[PDB]
Amino acid sequence: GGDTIFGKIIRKEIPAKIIFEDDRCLAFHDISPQAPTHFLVIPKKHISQISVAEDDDESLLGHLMIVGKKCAADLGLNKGYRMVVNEGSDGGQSVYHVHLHVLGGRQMHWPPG
Amino acid sequence: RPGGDTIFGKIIRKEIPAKIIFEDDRCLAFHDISPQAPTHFLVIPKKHISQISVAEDDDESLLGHLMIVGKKCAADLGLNKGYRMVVNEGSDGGQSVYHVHLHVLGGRQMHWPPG
Ligand SMILES: Nc1ncnc2c1ncn2[C@@H]1O[C@H](COP(=O)(O)O)[C@@H](O)[C@H]1O
Repeated sequence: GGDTIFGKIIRKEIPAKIIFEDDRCLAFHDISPQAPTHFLVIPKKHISQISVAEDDDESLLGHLMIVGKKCAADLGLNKGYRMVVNEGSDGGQSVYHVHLHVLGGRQMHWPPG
Repeated sequence: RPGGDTIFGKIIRKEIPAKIIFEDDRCLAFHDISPQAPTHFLVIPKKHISQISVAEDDDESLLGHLMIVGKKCAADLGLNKGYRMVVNEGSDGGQSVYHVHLHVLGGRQMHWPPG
């Protein structure tokens, strides 16, 4: 699970509002939401950042997106949404555990930050 | 047609020009014509999928491949300080081209919220 706050969430050591879980990922609402709906999908495998993801992780990363789109549908995001992965300082990555943001429930703007 | 009817299908089939960064049997990476950061490119599947909301379960590996190719291209382009990957879905996402694609933006500080 790794040595970050997302590791603690995966291990159930600290609370989060969990939307979905399977054997390889977890989806939960962001504690600092930037839209009326704002959740994260994260792998249980501790990949610190997308830049170090291995080729073998390919389908796992895609799994985050499929889970993300399924959760968005369940949460009634029928007008759309934005998915985001942040890498490093320029990317504004807040936690060094790969996470896919899903934001919706309002018009998302351009540029995306 | 392989690649679909959108402008991105035409790019895939070399019918309209693009500044291509990477190409394989599954995907294509090329620079965005309206960049929102000093470096701003797209990674798209060669298979037409209109939007992420209609992607099939068995599209998992392909979607992941877009991300892996995205991060490799970013490294090759020297985005060592980081970058942001984005998918715009539907009206609230601001989607304008209905062929699934991953934006990769870098070369400046990205801000929060992401739009
Ligand atoms: N012919 C083209 N070549 C490269 N990028 C394009 C082209 N046409 C549109 N785009 C970009 O594709 C994106 C489509 O918007 P969206 O669907 O919200 O991602 C925008 O960033 C456009 O600038």
